[PDB]
Amino acid sequence: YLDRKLLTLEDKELGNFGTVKKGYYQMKKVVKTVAVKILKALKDELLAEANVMQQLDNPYIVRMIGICEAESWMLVMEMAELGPLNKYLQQNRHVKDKNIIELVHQVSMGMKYLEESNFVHRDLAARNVLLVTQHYAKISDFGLSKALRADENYYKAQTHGKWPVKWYAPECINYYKFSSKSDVWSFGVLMWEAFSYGQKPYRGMKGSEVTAMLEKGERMGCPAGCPREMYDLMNLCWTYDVENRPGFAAVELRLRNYYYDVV
Ligand SMILES: Cc1ccc(Nc2nc(N[C@@H]3CCOC[C@@H]3N)ncc2C(N)=O)cc1
Repeated sequence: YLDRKLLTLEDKELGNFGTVKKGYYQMKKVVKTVAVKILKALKDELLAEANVMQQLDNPYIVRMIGICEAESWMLVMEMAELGPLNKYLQQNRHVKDKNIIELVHQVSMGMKYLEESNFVHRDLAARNVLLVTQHYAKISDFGLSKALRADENYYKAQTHGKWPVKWYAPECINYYKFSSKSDVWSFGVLMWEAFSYGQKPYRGMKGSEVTAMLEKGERMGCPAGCPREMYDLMNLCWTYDVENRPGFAAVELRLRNYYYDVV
């Protein structure tokens, strides 16, 4: 646990869990710049999110510093100063396609780690990818994440809150089953987002209309300027049948070979 007197918070909001604030945390002889999730049943969720983060250790996943019991419960994390990927790309339209390939490949490496560790993320979107630099992305926001049982390859949802339906695979919507393959679908949407410079997917559509469109075999179009091979990978990620859709090992390898082949 973290001592509250060693933590200082700026009061400007960076971002229903509550708010995210920037702060500084004195660690031995220095200060560390931190991002802090502040709580506005809900106590258990933050401590659950912290318990998932504590278990993960990978260069493409945000590192948690610790939790802080003070005026409210707080999850203290290493600050990713460039912020959410979607917003960055909205404000930086000059970013080159090789640079976007590099960043989504990094997300796929982090997700391959998550899949090996038998964790489902359940909220994989461009808003939950954080940029440490313009060439270094990290996955964050493990508020819906679950550690799968040793003998199971999906989490069965009981709790039916407000879901990020536009990022969810058909099996999550129709049967409430969330697997790593379900995260691969989300990853496809994240890729569409990245090459669309942070535009919202399925613009102006209700979740129910998105579900109808997908059942017809329809999918989002190729974003302007997107390499063909990356649009193709998006379509593979959006394979309707779970057994036919690739896992993250296959997805990361495809991105890795394509990225390394760029001249
Ligand atoms: C503008 C800005 C800069 C840094 C961050 N940092 C983080 N944000 C989150 N969560 C956010 C919740 C609101 O929606 C956007 C984000 N998903 N989580 C972790 C960090 C971090 N460790 O830096 C947010 C906004």
